[PDB]
Amino acid sequence: RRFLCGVVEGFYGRPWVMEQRKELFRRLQKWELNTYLYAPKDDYKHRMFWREMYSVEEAEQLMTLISAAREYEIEFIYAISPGLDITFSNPKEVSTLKRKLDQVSQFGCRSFALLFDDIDHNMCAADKEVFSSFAHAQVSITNEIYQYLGEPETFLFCPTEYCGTFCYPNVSQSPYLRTVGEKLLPGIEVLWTGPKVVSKEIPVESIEEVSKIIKRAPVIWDNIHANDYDQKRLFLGPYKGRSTELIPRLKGVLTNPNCEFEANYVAIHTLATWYKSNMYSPQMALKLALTEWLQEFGVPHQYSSREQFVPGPNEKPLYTAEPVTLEDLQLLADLFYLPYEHGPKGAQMLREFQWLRANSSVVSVNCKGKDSEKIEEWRSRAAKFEEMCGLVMGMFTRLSNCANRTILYDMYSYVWDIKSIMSMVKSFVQWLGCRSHSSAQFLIGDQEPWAFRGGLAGEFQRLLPIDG
Repeated sequence: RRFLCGVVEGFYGRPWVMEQRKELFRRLQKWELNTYLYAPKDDYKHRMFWREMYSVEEAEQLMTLISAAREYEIEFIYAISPGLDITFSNPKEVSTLKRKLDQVSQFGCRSFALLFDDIDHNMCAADKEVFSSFAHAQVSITNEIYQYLGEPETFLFCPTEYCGTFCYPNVSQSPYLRTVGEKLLPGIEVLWTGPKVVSKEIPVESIEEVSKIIKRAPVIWDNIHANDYDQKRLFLGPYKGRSTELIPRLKGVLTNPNCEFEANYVAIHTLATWYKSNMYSPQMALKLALTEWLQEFGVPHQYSSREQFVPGPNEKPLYTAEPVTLEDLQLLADLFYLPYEHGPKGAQMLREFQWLRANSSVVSVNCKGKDSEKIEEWRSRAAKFEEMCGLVMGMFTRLSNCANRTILYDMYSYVWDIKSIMSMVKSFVQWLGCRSHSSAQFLIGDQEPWAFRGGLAGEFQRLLPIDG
């Protein structure tokens, strides 16, 4: 039995380059994965201008990538998304699609996919006179393409209603999915993403409900680590929340990685472990992933003596950089954990800070003669919070000195922002702790840099509704 496991390059943003993709292939082979799907959202010749043909230089790029994929025995799937403006009743459109796919095949590509995600539900007047339904036209054109291509072993189709939230009135009773299942040829595999676009968890019953319609096992398009619906968020947590009992009931798992190329080591490693387990413990998987990931940070750059000055007792020490530790990586993971939850350490820090803020007025000003136990407890908790903030700042400082700065420079902004905000919060906590003998306003320097926050974004965020 064959099974699909791999990655889908289908995020919005600056697309990855050839070197990154080759390194990705090497990692995929190391981790015993087998599938790469190429459907970048911002490739003009993929979605927006699919009708155009590739040039000689683009042809060389594609041929090099496909040959590299063949070297590492990783299946390469090329996708097309003509749903933006294709007319189904015009033979010229079908011929153009056939010619495009033939140009792709000429390079040596083997597997092809057609996507109709994120388009409208309407058709032109011409198609109304031919097809009874939108699904009818989609299925007819997909079947024609599949027959033309020679019935390859692998072929992927994404229904417009790729999630339950987009099915009306429900998954079981949707006429679109019923028509698809009735009229789609048996040789095509169907993509699905779960109850929601970003599914927090996937119960088996929903997958069975989908199977009862599509008459085949689906292929999971998991956006558990996608970050193109709010690009301020980075996700480094392990693959979590999907039950392994789905493995016999699925044709394959394909993961959407983070837009930043070097931030997807942990997610892909955890996915590989998750699949390999049952041909599972999210905490153990994360621990193993970080243990393996630490090896690629190497050592911090150090002065190389490979006649050198050596200081004495009265001379300033030479600058030295500490190595990056496992604890730093764990803390970094907890700071950027999951789309629907934080890590244990980040959540605990947030709760502790909220508690400290809540009871600041208990002992802040002129608290002599009050309960000493409250004063000591508040001071101790504040000190522990200070230690946590110092740990975060030290993590950033140590990561800054890594010799292999490629890892950091692809995620520099997020870590720098989180360490800056931790520093600001530490200053705020100190000012709260000094109220009884200092009446000065909370200030960093002589002013309030936090008032500006993130400019317009932050000022608009400040006005959004909250639970409290």
